[PDB]
Order: sequence, then C-alpha cells, then structure tokens
Amino acid sequence: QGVDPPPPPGPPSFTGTKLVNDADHPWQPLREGDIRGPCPGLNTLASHGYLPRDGVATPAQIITATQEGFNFENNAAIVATYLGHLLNGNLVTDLLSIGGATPKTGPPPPPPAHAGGLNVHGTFEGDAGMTRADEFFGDNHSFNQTLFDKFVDFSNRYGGGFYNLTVAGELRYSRIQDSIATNPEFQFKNVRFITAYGETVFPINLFVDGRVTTDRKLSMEDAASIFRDMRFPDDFHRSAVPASNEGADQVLAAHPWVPGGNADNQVNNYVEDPDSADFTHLCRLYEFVVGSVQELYPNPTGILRRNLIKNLHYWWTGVNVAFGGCDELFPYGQL
Ligand SMILES: *[C@@H]1O[C@H](CO)[C@@H](O[C@@H]2O[C@H](CO)[C@@H](O[C@@H]3O[C@H](CO[C@H]4O[C@H](CO[C@H]5O[C@H](CO)[C@@H](O)[C@H](O)[C@@H]5O)[C@@H](O)[C@H](O[C@H]5O[C@H](CO)[C@@H](O)[C@H](O)[C@@H]5O)[C@@H]4O)[C@@H](O)[C@H](O[C@H]4O[C@H](CO)[C@@H](O)[C@H](O)[C@@H]4O)[C@@H]3O)[C@H](O)[C@H]2NC(C)=O)[C@H](O)[C@H]1NC(C)=O
Ligand SMILES: *[C@@H]1O[C@H](CO)[C@@H](O[C@@H]2O[C@H](CO)[C@@H](O[C@@H]3O[C@H](CO[C@H]4O[C@H](CO)[C@@H](O)[C@H](O)[C@@H]4O)[C@@H](O)[C@H](O[C@H]4O[C@H](CO)[C@@H](O)[C@H](O)[C@@H]4O)[C@@H]3O)[C@H](O)[C@H]2NC(C)=O)[C@H](O)[C@H]1NC(C)=O
Ligand code: HEM
Ligand SMILES: CCCCCCCCCCCC(=O)O
Ligand SMILES: [Mg+2]
Repeated sequence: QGVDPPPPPGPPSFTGTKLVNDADHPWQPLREGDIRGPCPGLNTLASHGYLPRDGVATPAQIITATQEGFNFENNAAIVATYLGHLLNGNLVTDLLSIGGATPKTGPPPPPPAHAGGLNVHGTFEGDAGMTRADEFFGDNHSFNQTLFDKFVDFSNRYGGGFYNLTVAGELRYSRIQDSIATNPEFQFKNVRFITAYGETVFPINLFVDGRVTTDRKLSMEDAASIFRDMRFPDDFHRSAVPASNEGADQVLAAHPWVPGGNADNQVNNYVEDPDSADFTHLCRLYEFVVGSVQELYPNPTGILRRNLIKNLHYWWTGVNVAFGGCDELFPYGQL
C-alpha cells in the first residue's frame, strides 16, 4: 500500500579513516536478479554488502552506505541520492535501482514516471563518461575496456602512470571531444554538465586510500578493481575526511567548456545552451529537475503525492546548502 519515507541520515558520528574492505563486508559475485549500473561507487558498495547485494535500496540506505564505505560528504550524498530517486526511483515503495528496471522496486508508477533506475538516460545519466560509453552507442551502464584503456593512456601521458588531478583535466576534455566527433545525439547540459566534473575527481578524493595524505593519485590496478570488478582494493581505507567534488573547479579551468550539445542530429556540431545550469548558475539545476519531476508526475494524489512532497523537501535541504541557497519550489503544495 505504501511506505512513509524518513528524512535523510545526517553525517556519520565517526568521520575519520577506517578499514572498509573488512571481514563483515566481503566482495561476492553477482547472483541472478542482482542489479548493477553506471556508478562504480554504488556498484562496489552493493558487491561488498554496504548496500543490499541485489542493487536495490532506499535513499536512506544509499546515503549511509556512501558515508560508511567512502566517507562521501553528507550533503553531496543527499543531493545525489534524492536526485536519482525523484527521477528514477519508486516514491511509493521508497526503493531505487542502482541500474536498470527490476520488479524488486515494486508496482510500477503511473507513466510517464518509470522508476527505471540510474540506467535511465537523458536527465541524470549522460554522455562523455570515463569508463562507460554514451547511450547512443547502445550501452550506457557496462564497463567499457576501450574507454578504460584511454583512462590508462591519459594516466600514463599526464600522471606518471597514475590518475591525478592533471589527468582528470585532460581526460574530461578529451572525452567531451570524442562524443562531439562520434555521437550525433551528444548532450552536455543541465544535470550532466554539473555531475560530469564531480565524477572526474571522485576517483582521486574517494578511491584513493585515506591513509595517503599527500600526492593523492590512483593506481590503474585500484581503478580497474573498482570501475570494472566492483571491488575495493585489498585493505582499502576510506578518505580520512568527508569528501566529494574537491578540485572539480580546476578540471573545468584546465579546459573551459560551456553546456550545450550536438544540434540537428549531426556530429561535430556543438551549440551552446545559454539557459543551462553551470557552475555559477547552480539553482537552475534545482529548477530544471523540479520541472522534470512535474513532467514525470503531472497530477499525483494520495501516498504518491505525499511521498513526492517529502522527497522534494529532502532534496531541497541538500541543494540549499550545496548550491549556496535556492528558493524552495512547492509544485504539489504542502502536506
Ligand atoms: C600528476 O602527475 C604528474 C606526473 O607525476 C605530475 O607532474 C609532475 O608535475 C610537476 C609540477 O607540478 C613536475 O615538476 C615541475 O617541473 C617543472 C619543469 O621542469 C623542467 O624545467 C625546469 C626549469 O627550467 C628552467 O631552467 C632550465 C635550465 O636547467 C631552462 O632550460 C628553462 O628554460 C627554465 O628556465 C628544469 O629544472 C627541469 O629539469 C630538471 O628536472 C628534470 C626532470 O623533471 C631533469 O631531467 C633535469 O636534469 C633537471 O634536473 C625540467 O626540464 C619545474 O619548473 C617545476 O619547478 C617548480 O618548483 C620548484 C621547486 O621544486 C621551483 O624552484 C621552481 O621555480 C618551479 O616553480 C616542477 O619541478 C614534475 O616533474 C612532474 N612529473 C612528471 C612525472 O612529469 C603532476 O604534478 C600531477 N598533478 C597533480 C595535481 O598532482
Ligand atoms: C566502447 O566505447 C567506444 C567509445 O565510445 C566505442 O567505440 C566507438 O564506436 C563508435 C560507434 O561505432 C565510433 O563512431 C564512429 O566514429 C567515426 C570516427 O572515428 C574515428 O575518429 C575518432 C575520433 O574522432 C576515433 O576515436 C576513432 O578511433 C576513429 O579514428 C565516425 O566517422 C562515425 O560517424 C558516422 O556515424 C555517426 C553515427 O551514425 C554519424 O552521425 C556520422 O555522420 C557518420 O556516418 C562514428 O561516429 C567511434 O569512433 C568509436 N570510438 C572508439 C575509440 O573506438 C565502443 O563501441 C564501445 N564498446 C565497446 C564494448 O568497446
Ligand atoms: C550518493 C548517491 C550516488 C548516486 C545516486 C550516483 C549516481 C551516479 C550516476 C547516475 C552515475 C552515472 C553518471 C552518468 O553517466 O552521467 C554515476 C557515475 C559515477 N559515480 Fe556515482 N552516484 C552516487 C555516489 C557515488 C559515490 C559515493 C562515488 C564514489 C565513491 C561515486 C562515483 C562515481 C563515479 C566515479 C562515476 C563515473 C563513472 C565513469 O564515468 O566511468 N558515486 N554515479
Ligand atoms: C558545486 C557543485 C555541486 C554538485 C552538484 C551535483 C549534483 C548531483 C551529483 C551527482 C554525483 C554523482 O554522479 O555521484
Ligand atoms: Mg553515462
């Protein structure tokens, strides 16, 4: 009949480094029905049992898992999780797939809402990823060895054989160029424009062992373990502090870029979108997403309406802090 969704967890009581690849959280292979998707962080958490091993979880579980497993900062966890949930989760059962569609999220929502999981392309998941191919090429969720080979190449060329912030700057730009040249449906706007810079530093801030204090750099062995195998490095210790997108500004600065996309179903035809969110116009992202939610849920009532209102408020609490203040929207009024 429905769940009453609780407010998000706050930061963990203990925020220092610790062993996260421990005896209680062993890597285990996929079973039938287990879901994995485009996020190596969530994938690894599920394969080590920080999340349900089937890859279906509540927002609350996802937040706590990203904190426990990686020391993902609380507000960043809230912004990412409720974004994912609002667009791609089942608001009634309070369950989100970290990958594709599954009966495990429960009775489907009214169309055009889908609860189809983080795999759904075009509003959250998008193009020019590091180890995943653009949806246009037919698979936006699987690890892609050719792309990981480029990751290794760029690490060799710019990072001494390791992934560091210099490499991030170069790889991000190059991957944008690849999509311009090869993908006629390439989009790099709104949510994707913002998340694409954060994701390039997460390997440095979160996949590098927390006992490394200076010269933070990720080995290709550790990268492959997480990105491909969904496995923590042996004896992996999380970041010694809550962290998220530190250094993403410098990635952009290395190759200034403007939100937009290839126009008119043609390659090498990138047109700027002046209405898109960008890093000095973050609240546009809030407004865009609320708009998208209204398209998914044009006239909700009952538990669905209630759970939408709550989840929108939950998300806003994170957005308000992370974006430095946005006016809360109330598309369905109040409870
Ligand atoms: C990601 O990982 C990558 C890979 O590890 C990493 O890249 C390293 O980046 C650092 C910088 O961040 C590199 O170090 C810098 O190198 C600068 C350039 O070095 C060249 O030029 C030096 C200066 O040249 C002057 O003097 C010569 C005459 O000697 C003259 O011709 C020039 O015109 C100019 O006037 C030169 O000394 C240097 O040569 C020495 O070193 C090389 C080896 O690199 C050696 O072969 C030579 O025999 C000689 O010993 C070289 O040709 C350098 O300028 C810069 O120095 C700054 O810091 C010093 C203090 O240490 C200051 O005194 C100085 O004023 C500068 O401000 C610095 O050392 C490093 O070499 C990279 N490593 C690799 C593997 O490429 C990224 O940093 C990582 N990214 C992140 C964010 O972590
Ligand atoms: C893993 O990920 C990679 C990268 O996303 C995928 O490989 C790409 O596959 C696409 C589709 O097959 C390739 O697209 C085609 O590229 C041509 C240009 O290629 C050259 O130039 C690029 C850089 O500019 C190099 O990376 C590449 O090595 C080549 O030297 C274009 O000419 C093609 O355009 C035609 O098709 C499009 C789409 O219909 C039309 O819009 C055009 O008008 C035109 O008719 C085309 O876009 C792409 O080159 C591949 N890249 C690489 C690096 O291989 C893998 O498929 C993916 N999968 C796995 C499992 O590996
Ligand atoms: C907190 C909730 C999280 C959500 C909802 C989430 C969601 C996503 C999604 C949808 C993508 C694909 C983006 C795209 O294709 O445009 C992605 C990619 C990524 N996520 Fe997560 N993520 C979360 C937490 C984390 C954490 C904690 C980490 C690291 C510890 C992480 C690291 C990454 C990285 C590195 C990528 C990029 C993979 C690539 O480009 O190859 N995420 N995430
Ligand atoms: C100052 C930058 C604020 C960053 C807002 C990012 C919005 C959602 C983040 C999702 C990150 C991820 O892919 O895990
Ligand atoms: Mg993608």
